[PDB]
Amino acid sequence: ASKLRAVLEKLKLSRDDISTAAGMVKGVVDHLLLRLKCDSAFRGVGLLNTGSYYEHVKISAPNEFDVMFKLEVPRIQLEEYSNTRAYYFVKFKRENPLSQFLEGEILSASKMLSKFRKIIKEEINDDTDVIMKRKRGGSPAVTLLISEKISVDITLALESKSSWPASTQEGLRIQNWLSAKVRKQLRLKPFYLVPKHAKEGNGFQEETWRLSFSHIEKEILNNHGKSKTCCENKEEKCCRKDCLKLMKYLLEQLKERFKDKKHLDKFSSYHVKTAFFHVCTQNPQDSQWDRKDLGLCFDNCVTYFLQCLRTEKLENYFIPEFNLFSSNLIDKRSKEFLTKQIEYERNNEFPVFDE
Ligand SMILES: Nc1ncnc2c1ncn2[C@@H]1O[C@H](COP(=O)(O)OP(=O)(O)OP(=O)(O)O)[C@@H](O)[C@H]1O
Ligand SMILES: Cc1oncc1/C(O)=C(\C#N)C(=O)Nc1ccc(S(=O)(=O)c2ccc(Cl)cc2)cc1
Ligand SMILES: [Mg+2]
Ligand SMILES: [Mg+2]
Ligand SMILES: [Zn+2]
Repeated sequence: ASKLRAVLEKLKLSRDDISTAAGMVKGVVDHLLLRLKCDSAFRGVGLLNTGSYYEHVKISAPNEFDVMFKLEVPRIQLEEYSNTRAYYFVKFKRENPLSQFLEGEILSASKMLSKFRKIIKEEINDDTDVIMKRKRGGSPAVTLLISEKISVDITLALESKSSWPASTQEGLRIQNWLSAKVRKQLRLKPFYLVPKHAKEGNGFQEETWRLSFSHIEKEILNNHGKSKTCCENKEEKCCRKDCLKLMKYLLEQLKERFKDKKHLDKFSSYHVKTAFFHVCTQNPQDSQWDRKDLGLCFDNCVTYFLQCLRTEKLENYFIPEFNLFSSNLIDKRSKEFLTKQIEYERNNEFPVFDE
């Protein structure tokens, strides 16, 4: 109620910073797209705006933007890596502009990402000050910082207008919330592959790509009610986005405060985003997200997240057999540690949110 509302007030974005940040991002992104379009291998590149800024659930400051530099790849053939469900080798069906990145029959993610990064790096010294952050192992992101303030994650994304892979067949369980009609329309849209490599023991399988549905996530968050007029008038202001923002802030704050021994380094905002989509599936009616019930609605979000930690299971919303909380990705000790901290917070009405 009052405490949660006070937090949300604190997390609001300034209309001014949104405006200035937008222009800075546009300038940088427009430059890089222009350069990339010169290269024969990136001719068809195009922009897709994704993540929390464009979903209107960015908190505190508009200082982190996410964009896909998408590139259509006709006639694409996938081989699932190691029954991982989310990671794939990319092949082609019988002049391919991507010829140069092939290793045997296979398009190398690492080869193609490296050139992508190169060109952008090579272009970053040309009206604003932009610096490129260190490459994170196995990440799809090329991360820039503008004016020592605004981070922009750029991922290359292959775009396939084929039907989604078989691994997604039982995902996107929105039928009871957003409708069967909408699920069908959504699954007619493209899917993306980004050069995030599957973990291989201590390293990465460096030719693998991973599915991305960032475009669908954005569409859902910006058209998120059972009612088509959800959040379009003062009588239908649900608390869905408020609950996602609080879950994000809860995790951010816990990560900050536990930074001395880095217990929570393996947890990310996408974990709480995923958990939140599952709670939307469980609670499909707008009446289950009434502004008057902010407290209860947030609790529903927290207790589902707690269940996910304790069962060490958090299914990718689109790929059910991809477990974001597997031992492969996050060790048991870390999940047990966050479980305890979230329980403490829940049991004491979130002291971490006190001013
Ligand atoms: N592990 C992942 N699997 C699939 N998609 C992911 C994953 N991590 C991030 N993404 C996609 O990348 C987008 C941007 O990621 P990012 O970490 O910037 O989070 P965000 O949703 O923008 O939230 P915020 O940036 O406020 O923490 C996500 O919204 C999601 O669509
Ligand atoms: C841009 C961008 O624009 N649209 C989407 C998108 C994007 O960032 C992704 C997509 N799709 C995407 O998958 N990101 C992504 C980035 C990093 C990593 S990690 O494994 O390095 C990592 C694990 C845990 C932690 Cl705590 C921190 C890092 C995994 C995925
Ligand atoms: Mg982001
Ligand atoms: Mg990001
Ligand atoms: Zn709403």
